[PDB]
Amino acid sequence: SKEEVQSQGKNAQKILVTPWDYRIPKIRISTQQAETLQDFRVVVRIDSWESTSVYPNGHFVRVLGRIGDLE
RNA sequence: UUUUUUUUUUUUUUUUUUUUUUUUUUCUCCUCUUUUUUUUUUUU
Repeated sequence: SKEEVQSQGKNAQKILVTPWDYRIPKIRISTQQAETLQDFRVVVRIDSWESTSVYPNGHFVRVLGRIGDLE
């Protein structure tokens, strides 16, 4: 959310993402558009689970629809 | 009744070349609660 992105900096490489089913952990990915996609569902993938992190790594894949409209 | 003389616009042209997007950082990060997980069946 915004008030916790304006504090990430404004060129915040690393970011944390919240999945949609409770069965999945959170994923560590690096992007540079977080401050203009805060009203959209997105898609990510997974490349490697690393042990010096508590989370698994990923990378953005493609955009999805908008949170609020049926589509 | 007032003669004679005091030069002028720098000279030159017939020289070789075998490279190549960019370029250089920012850390670890507590996801709250009825559950085992339901399940045949038929009309698309």
